[PDB]
Amino acid sequence: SAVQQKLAALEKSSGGRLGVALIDTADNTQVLYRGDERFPMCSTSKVMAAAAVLKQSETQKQLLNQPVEIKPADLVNYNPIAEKHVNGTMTLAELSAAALQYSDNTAMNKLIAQLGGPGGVTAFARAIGDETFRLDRTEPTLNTAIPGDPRDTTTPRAMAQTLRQLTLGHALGETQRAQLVTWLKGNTTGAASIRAGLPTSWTVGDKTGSGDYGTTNDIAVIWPQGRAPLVLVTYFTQPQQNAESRRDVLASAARIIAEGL
Repeated sequence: SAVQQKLAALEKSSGGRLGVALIDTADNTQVLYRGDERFPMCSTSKVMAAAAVLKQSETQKQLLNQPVEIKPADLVNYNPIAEKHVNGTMTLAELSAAALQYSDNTAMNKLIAQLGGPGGVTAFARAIGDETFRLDRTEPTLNTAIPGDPRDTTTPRAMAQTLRQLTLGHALGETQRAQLVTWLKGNTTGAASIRAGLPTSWTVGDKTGSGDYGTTNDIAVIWPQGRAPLVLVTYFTQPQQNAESRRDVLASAARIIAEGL
């Protein structure tokens, strides 16, 4: 299609490797570009950790209010919110919000610990039918994004389907789904990514990710005004370990997708 030709041209112009998956929930149609290739998730993996904790809270009704200590040894490389609470506590809800809306890496590690390690996050993916997602490491080493390395990867197709189930479907309970949607809509790190390629009137909930090899990712649910929602995953990675981030590629991919709907 025109769209796949324009995404391939965008990719060629960028020098990197682009993966896109769009689900249009109007007709359940999908648009895929490198949809079954693995890409490093980087911080887009935080959505799965937060959702796994939300799933636990369906049985442990008070779990999100559980206070969790933030100690100096817990701090890693990027902790904008946790740093504000060192030698204090944050609740699991606050940690989930921080991981999602500020991409706080300490917060992610606390979520992973709550789930019993990376294997607990992966298990949740398997439990909701995602056989592709794999979380192998904690922060910050899950962002190494080494070409070919299957650790901490997923495919665009799988992540789009999982994000749909978590936000628009019923993989989570009603209150949990609504909480996740509220958290995603409040993301603070996404302005230059998918959102920048979309009409300003559309409501977007997203999670960005970035890592080495100039890896620049964003996963979003999109609510156009008067029109069924869309799920859009855009993953991008580059051949040079020290490449700079290319959020513009994600914006451009979103724009190409939006031309057509």
